[PDB]
Amino acid sequence: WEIDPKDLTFLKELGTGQFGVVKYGKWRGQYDVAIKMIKEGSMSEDEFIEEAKVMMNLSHEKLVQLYGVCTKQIFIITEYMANGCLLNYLREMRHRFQTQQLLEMCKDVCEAMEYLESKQFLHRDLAARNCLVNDQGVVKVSDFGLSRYVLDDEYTSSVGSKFPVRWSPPEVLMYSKFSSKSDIWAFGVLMWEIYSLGKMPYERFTNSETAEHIAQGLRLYRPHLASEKVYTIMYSCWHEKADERPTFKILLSNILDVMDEES
Ligand SMILES: O=C(Nc1cccc([C@@H]2CN(c3ncnc4[nH]ccc34)CCN2CCO)c1)Nc1c(F)cccc1N1CCCC1
Repeated sequence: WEIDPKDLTFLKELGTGQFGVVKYGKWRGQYDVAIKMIKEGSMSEDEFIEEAKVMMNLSHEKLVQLYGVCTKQIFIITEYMANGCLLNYLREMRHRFQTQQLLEMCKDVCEAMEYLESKQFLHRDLAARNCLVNDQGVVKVSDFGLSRYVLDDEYTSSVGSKFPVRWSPPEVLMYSKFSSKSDIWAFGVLMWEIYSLGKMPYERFTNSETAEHIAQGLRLYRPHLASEKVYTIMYSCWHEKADERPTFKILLSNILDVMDEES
């Protein structure tokens, strides 16, 4: 798990956020890595460190690979994803995506989430902004579980000003009821983000208005590029009743069937 920071060569900035700075680098002169440099005071680092052991055993081809941690200082060393943030990827209209490509990004994500669900592991913050894209156009799930160590309460509480209201089911917004089925809800919103080419969910609403809308039964409506069958899959994620929402196993079966049918 422990990486010697001396084996790292820093090369380029990839991205900055509230919790850290990610740089493109090499490990022992040769191997491409992303180095996540945690900002001092953003993170419950000693809690994270014990968690990093269960995370070092999470391994799936659609899950951004954790390589290790540098904890004698603090850095997280992960798989480098050359096409970067999925949300930015979706907004680049130059890709001129076929709907078959969009459905494949949904499947990549669903495969990752099916694996996490198999391990009773919650993402807790599934959204396009937390997916990455590799050099072969493969989507992988990133930053799964890490919100649990974020010290800023504007990010972590449901009433917080940086909480992911637009990816949260009513039982989360009302009661803080987090479950496999809040990830299923989030996944539905993600499929919407993909098929909308990276529009903000509830584009015309505030987070306050989104929460009021969701509570009354308002839903995201069908993106132009989504077929009726694709829309049926994303909408199935948004049942008012958590126990009426599919598993990730059932969602992956649904996506595969539409891939075969071509909806
Ligand atoms: O701060 C992060 N991650 C982070 C920070 C900065 C940048 C990036 C990615 C980095 N980018 C990458 N480009 C290419 N290969 C890559 N591999 C890994 C990241 C990456 C290029 C795109 N960037 C997006 C910005 O444009 C991510 N995680 C995090 C944490 F350390 C501590 C606590 C919580 C969190 N989670 C909680 C929920 C969300 C964050």
